[PDB]
Amino acid sequence: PSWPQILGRLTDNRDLARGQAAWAMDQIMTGNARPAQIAAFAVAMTMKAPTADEVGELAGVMLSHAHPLPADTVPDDAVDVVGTGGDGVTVNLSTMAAIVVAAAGVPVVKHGNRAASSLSGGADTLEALGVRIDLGPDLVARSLAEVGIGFCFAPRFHPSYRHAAAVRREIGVPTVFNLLGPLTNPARPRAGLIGCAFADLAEVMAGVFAARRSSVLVVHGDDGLDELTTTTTSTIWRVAAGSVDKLTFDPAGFGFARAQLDQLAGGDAQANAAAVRAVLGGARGPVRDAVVLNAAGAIVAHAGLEWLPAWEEGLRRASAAIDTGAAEQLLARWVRFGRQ
Amino acid sequence: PSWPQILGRLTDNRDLARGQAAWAMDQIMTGNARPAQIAAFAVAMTMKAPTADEVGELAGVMLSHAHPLPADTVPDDAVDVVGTGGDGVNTVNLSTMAAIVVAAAGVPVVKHGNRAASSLSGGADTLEALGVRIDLGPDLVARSLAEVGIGFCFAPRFHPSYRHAAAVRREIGVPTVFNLLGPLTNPARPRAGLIGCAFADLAEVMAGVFAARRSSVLVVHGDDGLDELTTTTTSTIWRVAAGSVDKLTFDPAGFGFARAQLDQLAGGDAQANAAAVRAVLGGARGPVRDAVVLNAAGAIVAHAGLSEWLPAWEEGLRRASAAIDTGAAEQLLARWVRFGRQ
Ligand SMILES: Cc1ccc(C(=O)O)c(Nc2c(C)cccc2S(C)(=O)=O)c1
Ligand SMILES: O=P(O)(O)OC[C@H]1O[C@H](OP(=O)(O)OP(=O)(O)O)[C@H](O)[C@@H]1O
Ligand SMILES: O=P(O)(O)OC[C@H]1O[C@H](OP(=O)(O)OP(=O)(O)O)[C@H](O)[C@@H]1O
Ligand SMILES: [Mg+2]
Ligand SMILES: [Mg+2]
Ligand SMILES: [Mg+2]
Ligand SMILES: [Mg+2]
Repeated sequence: PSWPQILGRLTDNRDLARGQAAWAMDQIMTGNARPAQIAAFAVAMTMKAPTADEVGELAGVMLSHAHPLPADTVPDDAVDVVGTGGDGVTVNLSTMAAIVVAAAGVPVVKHGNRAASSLSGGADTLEALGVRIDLGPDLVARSLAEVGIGFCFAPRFHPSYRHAAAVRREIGVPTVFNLLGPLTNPARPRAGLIGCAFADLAEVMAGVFAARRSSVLVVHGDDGLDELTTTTTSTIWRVAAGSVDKLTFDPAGFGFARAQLDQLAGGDAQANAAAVRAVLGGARGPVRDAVVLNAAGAIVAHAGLEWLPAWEEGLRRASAAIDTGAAEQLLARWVRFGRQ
Repeated sequence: PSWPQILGRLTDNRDLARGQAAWAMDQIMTGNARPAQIAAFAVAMTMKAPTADEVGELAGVMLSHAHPLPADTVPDDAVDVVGTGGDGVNTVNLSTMAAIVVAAAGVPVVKHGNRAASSLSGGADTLEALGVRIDLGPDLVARSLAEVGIGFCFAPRFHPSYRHAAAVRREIGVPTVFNLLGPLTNPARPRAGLIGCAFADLAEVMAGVFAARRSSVLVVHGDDGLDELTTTTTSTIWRVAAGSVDKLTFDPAGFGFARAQLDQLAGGDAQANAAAVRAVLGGARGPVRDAVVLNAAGAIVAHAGLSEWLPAWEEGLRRASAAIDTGAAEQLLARWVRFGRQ
């Protein structure tokens, strides 16, 4: 195996052989790959049109180098709530959804990161709320048990990935690496709500989760958002029993009104943090509807471990988690945990 | 203009706008591009399938940064003989040998060259072994061409700013659009030449660049895989003339050449390849001679195109053969070596 071999096969518009993608990623995750080599592989992989197997191999190598949590500290039915990002458009729907879902009794372990293209990101907003994001495996495990939620800071759990992260910021363009985020949660939850900004690559991610036999809903808003949108219909690749099925989704059937895309606008960590306190404070509006919708999506995924009645219960549990104030309190206990 | 803009448009598989490829190359040449950005741009440009316009812009930027030769020192009918390389076949240095023969036939040759990348010995390496001084500067290369009839432009001496792209090319290994630039960026800027291309899908692109320059060039690719006019089989020739390109297929059998085996054209290190040159110029008959005479003749046909197809090849094959048989080629090499030590 070598760089000329692998890179040459891609430029010829051919799919890689089994195991070649793994080799390339291991060279990167061990510091035996110069930036030039990293960039060439990332671009070539993207333009060739990657397969589920190829992307699956990349994520597998990252997890094998990642810091794991202590044995038997992660529940069997833990869920993730995270997106690829890079939609170009907003408030932190995934982070807000995560708090609600956790408060509803579903164990959540988020694997997030700072912003890359947006004015603010998930981890950035959590830091602005006083949450300690840079905790080690032992403490993340304690947090999950004592609070009901844990946050895995990618740079701390994937320290060997820093070389690849540097190259990404230099080339600046979206690549296959932009898909690896949701696919490399070090806690390894078996369920989650996974957003994808790239419509022509969502089916691929769904394939990767299908191989792991996970219960996941890969979602893409017809308006382009990497979330379950309320401004129009959405596409959903439901993953269950290792089987993917493509379906169109419309929340208007449940009773959600249509919203404009500007009504879901956001800003910096300070402004987005305020949007979190507002929604968790019980404020109604288009932002709330987006959070409840996504939170329900994560609960439907959790249940996958009927279709319509699952959404009804999901929407019901999500709303109640907010209105009782359980979501607001859970956040407070999350902060106090870090200070102790 | 920015890297995200350019790289984004290429990954979406769209052709660039005017000046974008040019902006990209200038950033690389001025040392303002990160190695990762250089690699991303090279690979993206290749997989999209580049156009004659785009490849043309890159070569234009390189030539603008290159060291020029003095004014009115290069004949208007000077020719080049050089290939992309990277054919993956370790052969004797046919372009270099052919270049000497063409020069000896009375056609001024100014050769763009460099050391080997994948092979054991490149043109520059072999010339060094023969005692030829390749490290000459602009003023001295012009003298050589005038006094000897041939001059050698060593790429890194004339293209010092290309060094950033050079280091990246070696780190990634895979061939890209950058592999096409060498034959396209001869600093003497000859209006004719025989250009070898190892990549069949890109040969038509190189011909488009020369056509835009209104040059008389034969872009050649052996159907066996060589970046030369081969003797083992037919060869695909993109005939560039009058701003137009015409794809043709050349068959040496039509001119009484014998089919050879590729192993007969094999080479080795610098010391070995140097000896191979002395053999052919010495008048040794065989498959290597036939290859050199054909490529030499090809360059003469391109030269005549600056002003009939079959009749031109006939005349071309006469002058190439005669250039060796009279010993002019052997004499020109020796005088070339003496010039360096003087
Ligand atoms: C100054 C210069 C200009 C051009 C080239 C080239 O490869 O064409 C070049 N390559 C090169 C050379 C000759 C020697 C050593 C290292 C390199 S590198 C690390 O740059 O590839 C150096
Ligand atoms: O456009 P970007 O610059 O790439 O930002 C998108 C953010 O969303 C992703 O995580 P996550 O979905 O969990 O954050 P979210 O709450 O905003 O959705 C990603 O980690 C980014 O932080
Ligand atoms: O190492 P490679 O990448 O495989 O290329 C072999 C040689 O051919 C090219 O020039 P040129 O055609 O002028 O030299 P030549 O006489 O051998 O043909 C290149 O500059 C190398 O010197
Ligand atoms: Mg998200
Ligand atoms: Mg999003
Ligand atoms: Mg050659
Ligand atoms: Mg060659």
